Amino acid sequence: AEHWIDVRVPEQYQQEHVQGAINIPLKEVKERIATAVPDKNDTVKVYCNAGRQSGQAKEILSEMGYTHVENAGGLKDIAMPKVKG
Repeated sequence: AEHWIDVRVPEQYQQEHVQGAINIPLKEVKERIATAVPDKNDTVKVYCNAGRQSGQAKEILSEMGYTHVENAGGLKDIAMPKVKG
Protein backbone atom coordinates (compact mmCIF):
# COMPACT_ATOMS: atom_id res chain seq x y z
CA ALA A 1 0.00 0.00 0.00
CA GLU A 2 2.44 2.66 -1.26
CA HIS A 3 2.87 4.96 -4.29
CA TRP A 4 5.34 7.79 -5.06
CA ILE A 5 3.83 10.92 -6.68
CA ASP A 6 6.20 13.63 -7.95
CA VAL A 7 4.11 16.83 -7.38
CA ARG A 8 6.86 18.91 -9.10
CA VAL A 9 6.40 20.64 -12.47
CA PRO A 10 6.47 17.93 -15.24
CA GLU A 11 9.45 19.60 -16.97
CA GLN A 12 11.84 18.51 -14.26
CA TYR A 13 10.35 14.99 -14.13
CA GLN A 14 11.70 14.62 -17.71
CA GLN A 15 15.24 15.33 -16.41
CA GLU A 16 15.21 13.09 -13.33
CA HIS A 17 12.63 11.16 -11.26
CA VAL A 18 12.54 8.26 -8.79
CA GLN A 19 12.44 4.90 -10.55
CA GLY A 20 8.77 3.82 -10.56
CA ALA A 21 7.14 7.09 -9.42
CA ILE A 22 4.28 8.91 -11.18
CA ASN A 23 4.35 12.65 -11.94
CA ILE A 24 1.18 14.58 -11.40
CA PRO A 25 1.88 18.32 -10.76
CA LEU A 26 0.44 19.59 -7.45
CA LYS A 27 -2.47 21.45 -8.97
CA GLU A 28 -3.65 18.29 -10.84
CA VAL A 29 -2.79 15.97 -7.89
CA LYS A 30 -5.55 17.49 -5.78
CA GLU A 31 -8.05 16.02 -8.23
CA ARG A 32 -6.21 13.34 -10.10
CA ILE A 33 -5.04 11.46 -7.00
CA ALA A 34 -8.71 10.39 -6.62
CA THR A 35 -8.41 8.61 -10.01
CA ALA A 36 -4.87 7.22 -9.46
CA VAL A 37 -5.23 6.21 -5.77
CA PRO A 38 -8.98 5.98 -4.88
CA ASP A 39 -7.94 3.95 -1.77
CA LYS A 40 -7.20 6.73 0.74
CA ASN A 41 -5.23 4.30 2.94
CA ASP A 42 -2.48 3.82 0.31
CA THR A 43 0.85 5.36 1.36
CA VAL A 44 1.00 8.36 -1.02
CA LYS A 45 4.64 9.49 -0.79
CA VAL A 46 4.85 13.04 -2.17
CA TYR A 47 8.11 14.59 -3.44
CA CYS A 48 9.31 17.48 -5.61
CA ASN A 49 12.63 19.26 -6.39
CA ALA A 50 13.38 20.32 -2.81
CA GLY A 51 10.52 19.55 -0.37
CA ARG A 52 8.50 22.73 -0.16
CA GLN A 53 5.79 21.84 -2.71
CA SER A 54 5.63 18.23 -1.42
CA GLY A 55 5.31 19.65 2.15
CA GLN A 56 2.27 21.55 0.95
CA ALA A 57 1.09 18.44 -0.93
CA LYS A 58 1.23 16.34 2.25
CA GLU A 59 -1.05 18.83 4.02
CA ILE A 60 -3.39 19.15 1.03
CA LEU A 61 -3.80 15.35 0.78
CA SER A 62 -4.25 15.00 4.57
CA GLU A 63 -7.04 17.61 4.15
CA MET A 64 -8.52 15.52 1.33
CA GLY A 65 -8.71 12.79 4.02
CA TYR A 66 -5.91 10.52 2.75
CA THR A 67 -5.11 8.55 5.91
CA HIS A 68 -1.52 7.44 4.95
CA VAL A 69 0.25 10.45 3.39
CA GLU A 70 4.05 10.69 3.76
CA ASN A 71 6.37 13.56 2.78
CA ALA A 72 9.51 12.18 1.07
CA GLY A 73 11.23 15.58 0.68
CA GLY A 74 12.84 16.39 -2.67
CA LEU A 75 14.69 14.48 -5.35
CA LYS A 76 18.16 15.49 -4.15
CA ASP A 77 17.72 14.19 -0.63
CA ILE A 78 15.83 11.09 -1.77
CA ALA A 79 18.53 8.44 -2.20
CA MET A 80 16.38 6.00 -4.20
CA PRO A 81 17.22 4.72 -7.73
CA LYS A 82 16.51 7.24 -10.47
CA VAL A 83 15.62 7.50 -14.12
CA LYS A 84 16.61 10.47 -16.21
CA GLY A 85 15.71 12.37 -19.28
